[PDB]
Amino acid sequence: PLMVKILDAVKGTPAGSVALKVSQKTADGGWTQIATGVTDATGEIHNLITEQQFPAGVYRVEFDTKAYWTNQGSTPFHEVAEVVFDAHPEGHRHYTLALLLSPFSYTTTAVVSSV
Amino acid sequence: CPLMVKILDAVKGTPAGSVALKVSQKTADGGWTQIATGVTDATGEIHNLITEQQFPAGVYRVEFDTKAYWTNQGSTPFHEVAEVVFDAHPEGHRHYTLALLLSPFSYTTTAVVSSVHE
Amino acid sequence: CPLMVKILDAVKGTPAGSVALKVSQKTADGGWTQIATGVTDATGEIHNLITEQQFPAGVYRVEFDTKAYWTNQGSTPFHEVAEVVFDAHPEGHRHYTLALLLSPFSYTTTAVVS
Amino acid sequence: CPLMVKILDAVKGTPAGSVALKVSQKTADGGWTQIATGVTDATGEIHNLITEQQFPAGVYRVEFDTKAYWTNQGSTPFHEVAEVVFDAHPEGHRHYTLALLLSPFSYTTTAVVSSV
Repeated sequence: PLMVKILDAVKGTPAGSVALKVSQKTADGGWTQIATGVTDATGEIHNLITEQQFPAGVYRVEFDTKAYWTNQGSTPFHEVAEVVFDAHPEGHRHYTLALLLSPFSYTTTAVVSSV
Repeated sequence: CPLMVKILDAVKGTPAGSVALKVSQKTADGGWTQIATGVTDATGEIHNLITEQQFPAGVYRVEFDTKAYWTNQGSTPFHEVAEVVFDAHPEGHRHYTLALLLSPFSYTTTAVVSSVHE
Repeated sequence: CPLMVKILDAVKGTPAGSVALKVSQKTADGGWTQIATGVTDATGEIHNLITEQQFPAGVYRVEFDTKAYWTNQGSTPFHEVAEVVFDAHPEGHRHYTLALLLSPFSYTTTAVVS
Repeated sequence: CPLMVKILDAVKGTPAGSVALKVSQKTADGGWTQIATGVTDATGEIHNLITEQQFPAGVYRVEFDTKAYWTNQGSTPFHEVAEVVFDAHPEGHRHYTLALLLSPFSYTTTAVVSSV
């Protein structure tokens, strides 16, 4: 239900080996970690979480973009890239977090399916 | 397919369906010749736009009718068209995906030339 | 003005006015301390957000309340908030401009460091 | 000034200096006529590109030589050129700023319309 697609805007290829963590907002406004992972060579993470593990609520996906740029030989601006959103996964609704990376800029977009 | 597109609507958070586009190749005299037309499906893609034979190295222009798209959505668009002009290097089984992120007053054109990082 | 913002609305093609934001600084023990808050003017900027005195080297977080912006515009947005997190080296009259381009289901954050 | 540009380099985190551009206006037969050329300064801008008299309503094309820009940076660009094509409506003292965010394999073109 949650997918990601990370692209490297310098190389024109997906951003491989990007570390990320998924957190779910708690009642008191805190966070609980539900999953971690690293993108494969296609800039994706398969079976990141499951349907039951992804109920309605506010989620935060943290992408370790600083490490990605360091490993590519660039010095980036951002310490991390965070994507924070309300999820309503009732039925079919799947979420794709697309992320386009440059050393001093990123674009975060979402593709949300209907039912 | 050597040339794919992926168009997204940043207002709705869905792929941009029914976006018309045309692909042209720059000729020897400096002009443009149209080699394909198409319209995106509901996934924001166009399958089998052109074949390998139709896509030798050269300069290509892909023109997307974004103005009509936004007009149909009931919005007010800025651009008359979105144009993506590039020198194609298909050698070494290199395939192109033209990603386009649309907002009425903005678009982002990105190219993906490998399915994997390196 | 060593920390500036420029917020644009990609739907309307105008700066995004009245966007609430807050600036925090990372502290010794890893938490965050809020050092300023503001609301963008009609030009999508906030003048005199912080002073050089308030902006020593360190990690900073600028949180933009984009959800409220879209709700007010009549749009149903994706993000709860837009967060920009970065290490700052202002120690030298070094200017930071955080440019933010907003759409209901997308934003672009870029930095111009002078 | 009715037509301004602002170009940023998303790799370096600075404005993109020395970017060559050409402004053309669409003619009645669907052709183009060149009305101005220029190169961005260190702030990624071009002052006094055209006058209000030279900018009536109509379709304009601004062509940015991004390929040369990236080639000169020692990078490998995707795009052969960046073109921004739009119908200008400057009536009621509306001015345009063409913002352009450049990366070797991606760019973002946005417009800011202001009553200045």
